Amino acid sequence: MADEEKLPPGWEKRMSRSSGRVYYFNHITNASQWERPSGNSSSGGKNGQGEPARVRCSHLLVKHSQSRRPSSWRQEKITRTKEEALELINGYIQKIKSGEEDFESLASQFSDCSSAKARGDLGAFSRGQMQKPFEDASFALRTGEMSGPVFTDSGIHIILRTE
Repeated sequence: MADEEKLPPGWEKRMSRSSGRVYYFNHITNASQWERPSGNSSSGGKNGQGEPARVRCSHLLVKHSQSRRPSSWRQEKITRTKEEALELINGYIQKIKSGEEDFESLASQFSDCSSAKARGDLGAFSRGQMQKPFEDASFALRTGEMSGPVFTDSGIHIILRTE
């Protein structure tokens, strides 16, 4: 996930190494699209959307004592706790959104969840994915703002958002 495709279920992105309008592929209707996965809003592209009912609202997950198991991907040990949990995030919180750090490295060298080795926990949805209190993040900024510590039924995540 968040490594191969970058769209909802049914439509896949190929990019195609050649200009001339971007096309799409389907399956549920054996029909080839040639416009955009429209249905709820104008996601993807770049910007311009009054009713953003679907975005790449991500949420990094830094393993810690406030998780299912305080185990480091490399260190193999995480004695630290909330004392370095919310802090560890603040260390990057003011750098990634500073156009001086693409959203991926931290996930491919820290994240524990899927984002760990999937360049992204989930990515984008159509309306809802999980934790209701989690969705209350993306729709509260202007892209590339990072929601920061949202505080949910897990510990401490970060909604970077890339759409």
